[PDB]
Amino acid sequence: AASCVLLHTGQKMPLIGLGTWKSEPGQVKAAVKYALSVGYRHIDCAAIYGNEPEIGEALKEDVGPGKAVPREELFVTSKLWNTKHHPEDVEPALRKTLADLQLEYLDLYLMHWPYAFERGDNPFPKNADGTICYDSTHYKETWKALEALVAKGLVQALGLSNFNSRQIDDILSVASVRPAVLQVECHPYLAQNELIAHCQARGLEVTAYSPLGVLLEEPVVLALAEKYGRSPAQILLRWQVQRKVICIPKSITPSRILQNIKVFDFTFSPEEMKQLNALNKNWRYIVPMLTVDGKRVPRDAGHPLYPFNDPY
Repeated sequence: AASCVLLHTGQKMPLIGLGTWKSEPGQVKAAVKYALSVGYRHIDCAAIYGNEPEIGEALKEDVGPGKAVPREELFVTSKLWNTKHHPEDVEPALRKTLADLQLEYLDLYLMHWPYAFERGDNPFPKNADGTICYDSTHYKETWKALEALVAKGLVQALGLSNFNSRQIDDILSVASVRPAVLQVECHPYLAQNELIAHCQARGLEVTAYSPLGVLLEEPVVLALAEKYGRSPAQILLRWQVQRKVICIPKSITPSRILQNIKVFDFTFSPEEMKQLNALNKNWRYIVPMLTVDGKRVPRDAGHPLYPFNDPY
């Protein structure tokens, strides 16, 4: 169904992929198989979603040897969690993911966040006040460890997730392996225009998460929906897709799963792209918060390697 982009690896990555972000372990498999049937060849995963094994079983039923879809035809992404930033922990964390997903290698491996959580197995090390027990590993450090992975042949490409421009450059100045993708929150309210351009200048492809960012209730998006016989969500995805931005919409409902991939047989005119382009408000929803005295406060703003303090 989807068309792809070409990564600096030489790898083709479809523009649409299934997000497993909040997929229940129980509902997930059914989702994987359906999407597989419908034309999907890209699945975005994460050890923190805590559903890899379920995903691994679904895959086990359709990919490979005498199966429906051949491994070589699927693009699988995963991510290193915060508590696994120690150079010594990188490899085993990946191997754990590979076991769970039951794969011999990953296509894209991202570093989930630039900053780390206290070294260990509990994914959310907290103090009794609900505050996070951080760690000081520098991402350049974890980065070098990730490189050993591509060399060993456990992953084909490395990526960054939630990294600012400065961050990207920092890693680049030390890298042997250039990061292929940059995964961030992107939608019409958070267009990420400076960052996409930066990524462009640097040789990174951009993958948008939370593409439907009420964004769905915008007259402009409702007009296009009516104009193209499409849903408000397909419009949002078309904008990104057309913009050459890879989207990973997460869903566990067949009807939406189908719709989500069907954004290639139509195109917006320039006045329309402008229309959508006019919605920007530097509006991020995906920010770790904390409730103190009945007020939501940014949760990791004090961390040295925190990404959202810089303008982009």
